[PDB]
Amino acid sequence: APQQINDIVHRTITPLIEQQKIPGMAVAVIYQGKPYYFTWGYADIAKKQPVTQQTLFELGSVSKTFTGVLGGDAIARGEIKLSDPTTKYWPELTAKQWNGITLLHLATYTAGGLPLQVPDEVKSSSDLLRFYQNWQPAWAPGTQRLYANSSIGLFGALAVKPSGLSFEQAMQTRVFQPLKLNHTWINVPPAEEKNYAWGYREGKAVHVSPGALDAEAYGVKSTIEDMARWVQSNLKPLDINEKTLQQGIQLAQSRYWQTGDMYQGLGWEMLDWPVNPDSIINGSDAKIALAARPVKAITPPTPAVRASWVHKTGATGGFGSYVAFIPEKELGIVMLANKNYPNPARVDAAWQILNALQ
Ligand SMILES: *[B]([O])([O])[C]([N]C(=O)[C]C1=[C][C]=[C]S1)C1=[C][C]=[C][C]=[C]1
Ligand SMILES: [K+]
Repeated sequence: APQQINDIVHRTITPLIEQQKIPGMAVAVIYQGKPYYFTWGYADIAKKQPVTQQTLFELGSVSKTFTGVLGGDAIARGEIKLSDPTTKYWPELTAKQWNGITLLHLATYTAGGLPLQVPDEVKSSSDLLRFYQNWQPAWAPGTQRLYANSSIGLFGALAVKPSGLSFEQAMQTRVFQPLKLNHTWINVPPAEEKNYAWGYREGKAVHVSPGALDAEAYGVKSTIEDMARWVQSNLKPLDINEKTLQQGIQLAQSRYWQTGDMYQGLGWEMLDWPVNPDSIINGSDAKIALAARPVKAITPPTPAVRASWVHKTGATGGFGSYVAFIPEKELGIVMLANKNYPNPARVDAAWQILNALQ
């Protein structure tokens, strides 16, 4: 690999791993479009299995970028419109607070304060309808952003209804297969278990547990090679041959709302580049505090801006992931770890590496 990439990655990541006591980590840097891979430590401490380029990590909320793109692909196919009220796809949601809440609001966390998590007690289709019917918004739609699994998760489930496919089947056939993400899974098959890393929380080996809207909000597992390909695909959508998927990727990076320095896409979040890490932390869900932020509508949405820091953080109980890329520099990074460590440390490391290579 080019020595400049080797050096900045190792000099940045080694201290990160030591400081955060991460058991295993994989990193990919996409430079001028080509991927370069790095791995450290262990996928399974007890069984002494090393992290490799084939190790599967839980992406946590980075899964929302796949949900946003799959929804963009459905818009491009003419199956749904973001301006469509939620009730068009779920007539059974008769409670009055749903009047005026559109798919756009679900996809961008602006429905009026849907909760951060779907409760563990929600286990059936009937339980989920009850949950949404009983939810009382704190705000009118389209006024404040409150990051939430229950918002984009519902968007994902509804976006695939016209297709006649399950969410998993739609993701596989419309996003994973065309992009050749052949080791990316919503459900890890038994054949792939040998590469599935364990996550570590308080020193115990753990995997994410089943939950309502898990696939849609935080349930993808992938390797560092497939994630590098996902970044490549989002950096250069015009190279994608499937027309609706190319258009869907473009729609997911459009700018729909602004709050401070951040712009909300579908799954992806963006800031104008150049920008420093402190502003990225304060202008993203990477900050430690859970925040209600008033938003300004971008009417109409701005098409994907090349000079942007486009990114997404993700976590499960035992994993911490981060993806960031800058289209105009053809530069990106993926960091996958089997410990959920502080988001600010992820941003600091990613920025140190990309700033050195831009
Ligand atoms: B995402 O922002 O990473 C999201 N992830 C999950 O809900 C998956 C988890 C299962 C157990 C712990 S995290 C997230 C939303 C809200 C709080 C933390 C992470
Ligand atoms: K589920």
